[PDB]
Amino acid sequence: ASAYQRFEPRAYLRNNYAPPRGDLCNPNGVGPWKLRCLAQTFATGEVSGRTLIDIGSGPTVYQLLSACSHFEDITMTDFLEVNRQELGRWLQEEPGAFNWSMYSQHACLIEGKGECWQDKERQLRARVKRVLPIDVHQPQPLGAGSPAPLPADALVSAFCLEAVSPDLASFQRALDHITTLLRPGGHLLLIGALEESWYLAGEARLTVVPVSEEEVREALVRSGYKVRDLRTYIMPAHLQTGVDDVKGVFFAWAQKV
Amino acid sequence: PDSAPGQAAVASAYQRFEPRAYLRNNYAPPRGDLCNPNGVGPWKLRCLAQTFATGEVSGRTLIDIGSGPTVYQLLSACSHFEDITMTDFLEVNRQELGRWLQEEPGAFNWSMYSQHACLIEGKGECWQDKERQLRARVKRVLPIDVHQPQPLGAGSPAPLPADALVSAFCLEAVSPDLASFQRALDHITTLLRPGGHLLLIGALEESWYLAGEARLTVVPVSEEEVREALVRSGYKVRDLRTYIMPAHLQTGVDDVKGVFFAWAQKVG
Ligand SMILES: Nc1ncnc2c1ncn2[C@@H]1O[C@H](CSCC[C@H](N)C(=O)O)[C@@H](O)[C@H]1O
Ligand SMILES: Nc1ncnc2c1ncn2[C@@H]1O[C@H](CSCC[C@H](N)C(=O)O)[C@@H](O)[C@H]1O
Ligand SMILES: Nc1nc2ccc(F)cc2[nH]1
Ligand SMILES: Nc1nc2ccc(F)cc2[nH]1
Repeated sequence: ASAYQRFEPRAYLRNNYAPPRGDLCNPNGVGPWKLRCLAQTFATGEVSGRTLIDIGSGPTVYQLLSACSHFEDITMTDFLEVNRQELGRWLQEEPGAFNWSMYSQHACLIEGKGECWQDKERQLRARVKRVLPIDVHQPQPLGAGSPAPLPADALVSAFCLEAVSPDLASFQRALDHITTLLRPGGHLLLIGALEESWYLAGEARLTVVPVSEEEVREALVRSGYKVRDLRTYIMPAHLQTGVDDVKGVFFAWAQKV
Repeated sequence: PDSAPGQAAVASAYQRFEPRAYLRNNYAPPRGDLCNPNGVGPWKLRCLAQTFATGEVSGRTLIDIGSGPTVYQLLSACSHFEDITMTDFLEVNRQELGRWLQEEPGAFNWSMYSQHACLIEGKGECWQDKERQLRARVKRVLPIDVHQPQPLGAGSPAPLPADALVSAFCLEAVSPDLASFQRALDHITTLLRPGGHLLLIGALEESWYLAGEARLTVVPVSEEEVREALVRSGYKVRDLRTYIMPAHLQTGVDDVKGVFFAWAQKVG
């Protein structure tokens, strides 16, 4: 946990969202695969509502590109101030913002509605109402009097739980915690690293709990979810770069029941 | 009568043609805004994409007639032709194309066009790949004069006859009158093989446009005049459609009233 106090957003972004992993041209890559799961899921029309919360957003926005057109009130979160600052730089189009435009473009490409990427980013920026601090280790992760409309109609979280959880059991609790934020019948879209034990973010070296696809499913069932979909991306050799030891990436579509 | 005087006026006027001002006037916003699907930019790209998407227009070689300093008109084309010849009257335009081919930063940025083409072609292609293909497939950039009976000169590089021709906003913009327009059409048609296709885009009812200092003269033509010329030159007209310029795209860089797109096949 206290390791997260060294966490460098720019080094994280660079490590995971710039070439090679950030090169979206090849459709067999992890970036396109992620955007596709996201896009395909929302395209079904079954994941809808007014409000949505992104859990442990970090400094990234790609996880909301296909989401923003289905929810008028979007709340983004993160534990670190430095990440919330970095999101704001993109939200307010301030100087030095990270360039997500390749991801926007690809989301537009994938969605196939002939939308221009500027419109997509415009809609996202407009629908994100707030960037709030959060701790999934807390039974009320957002806190007491959070500005966030609760309960949310849906949740999104990518690369968070397994990355803030020393082991399987804490992972499970953290899931139960955020689950309280979700209205019954609501939807959760969860993405994460498979069988990963560490990753770097500049001077920070974060520990990760290695989880498998079945472990992820069981955890979801335990937390009271019906698993609508659960898919795995195996990490090709050329995307194994020495910034971590992730073996695969999972995508889960779960419904609170 | 005499063609030489009019043609000389034209050549003269174009010596003031500034590529940069022209690009700004026509391919930067508002006209270069590709977000509005009702805009002229997306209408053009859509016509070209839909046409190549029939699979009916293909082969080895393609010639773009009067390319100027633009490439958007080849974005959908380049996936169907291994060998592409670009062309223009002005050396300054040919250099402008030079900058883009070398992928120089000084060059004009067509990435919004490349992206929008990838977007409507619906193959999930990324724009960097499309641009890299176009650059690979452009085999030469040649001087051209559509008023000459051999527009490319004699014993020219271009593989002739070409399997298809593209031309956008050239003829009506270098032809002083309908008869000159018709002749220019006849000359370029000699470059197309029989059974080949011409894709033609141009201004409707326009008499002038601006390219910096240069305020140039244009023969205003109508859909029906365009159709008759194509028939006259020995084409079957496969498609001919018209875009009417919205008031807010009428910005005083020209007096264009609409844009036409013609798909025509040379009778053979
Ligand atoms: N106790 C905690 N509660 C919630 N988030 C935490 C947390 N501790 C660390 N985090 C955040 O978890 C994030 C993991 S990295 C994930 C970033 C982004 N979601 C992506 O898909 O790339 C970090 O930004 C980190 O600050
Ligand atoms: N006699 C001639 N023969 C062929 N092209 C000529 C010509 N005289 C001028 N041109 C070219 O006609 C062009 C018209 S502007 C069209 C540029 C481009 N095709 C586009 O779509 O924007 C100029 O580039 C100009 O140099
Ligand atoms: N956190 C995190 N983001 C990623 C993006 C791509 C990838 F292959 C692994 C990743 N881990
Ligand atoms: N030469 C030229 N290019 C154009 C692009 C759009 C338009 F509306 C008019 C144009 N004229």
